[PDB]
Amino acid sequence: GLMQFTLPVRLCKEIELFHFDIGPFENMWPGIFVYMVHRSCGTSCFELEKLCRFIMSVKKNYRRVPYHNWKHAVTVAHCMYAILQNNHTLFTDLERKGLLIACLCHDLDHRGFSNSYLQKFDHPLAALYSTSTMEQHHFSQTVSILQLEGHNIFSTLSSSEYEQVLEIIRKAIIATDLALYFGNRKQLEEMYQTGSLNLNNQSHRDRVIGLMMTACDLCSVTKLWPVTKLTANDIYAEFWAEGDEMKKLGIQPIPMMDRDKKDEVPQGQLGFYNAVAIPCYTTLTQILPPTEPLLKACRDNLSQWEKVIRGEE
Ligand SMILES: Cc1nc2ccccc2nc1OCc1nc(-c2ccccc2)cn1C
Ligand SMILES: [Mg+2]
Ligand SMILES: [Zn+2]
Repeated sequence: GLMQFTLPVRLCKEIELFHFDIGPFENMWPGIFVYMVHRSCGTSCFELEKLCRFIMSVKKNYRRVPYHNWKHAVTVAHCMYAILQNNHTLFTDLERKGLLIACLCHDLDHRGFSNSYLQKFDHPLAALYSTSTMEQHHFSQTVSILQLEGHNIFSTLSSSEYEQVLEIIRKAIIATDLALYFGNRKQLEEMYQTGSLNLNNQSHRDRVIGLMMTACDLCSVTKLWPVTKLTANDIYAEFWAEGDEMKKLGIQPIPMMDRDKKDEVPQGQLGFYNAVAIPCYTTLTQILPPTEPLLKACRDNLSQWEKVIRGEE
């Protein structure tokens, strides 16, 4: 109870910034996550013995895949932390508890394949969940780990609060299905511009949290250029393995997933930044002004991809 987690000085300072990289030392990621829950939520949000056992069961249920791994989980949660610390007063105590856990859990037991490849492979998970296939699976793995004995971090919630927190996490995890992102931002855009956006409408809050989940999930595009560039190698390593697996089923994969089209990567990032990243962080800054550094960093990395195309790197 009087046992505060601390970090070394450089991390203690850099962790509050949006562009923080959690570093290559795996064994420090749990302490980083616990640090962020204590400062974001409070030291009294979770029984510490339960939290630690939950974190390590979550870690064990991430796979050793090049991108959708334990390190992605902690990164996406760090971004959420930054958003919540920079917009302290706009969020309920249940939202702060739910959303960091949502982020740590959002890709549980990912195999490094898209929803699309699961359906063309005819994976059993595609029979059980017709849309947002992986994302329903991820929420389902979260509930599983919450029901292991000694793992219910939400033990001290009421019957009803428990149900609200599991509902926040469910919607939050579903929202990481990028197919749902496009509609969700268009609606937030129109609601903010017409002046109808209202943060007491629970269905409006839902959309906002959905946008934050996209922002945290894409936060690779808001890092120092060498972090952004090296993360892209891991992202394409999954895409090209999925591309290979499409070819094994006798299907020409889209060029994004075709390793014979490495050459077009810089233009593919340009497309992604203009179609998804910029619009995501633009709409997010409008609704939550202190998130501006995510937009400014995204615009910087776009300019870095333009430089790659021009043969200046
Ligand atoms: C989906 C996607 N998700 C991301 C999540 C985080 C960070 C970067 C991301 N980039 C992405 O996509 C990148 C892309 N490459 C191509 C492409 C590449 C080579 C040849 C032809 C096309 C197209 N598109 C959209
Ligand atoms: Mg996912
Ligand atoms: Zn993710």
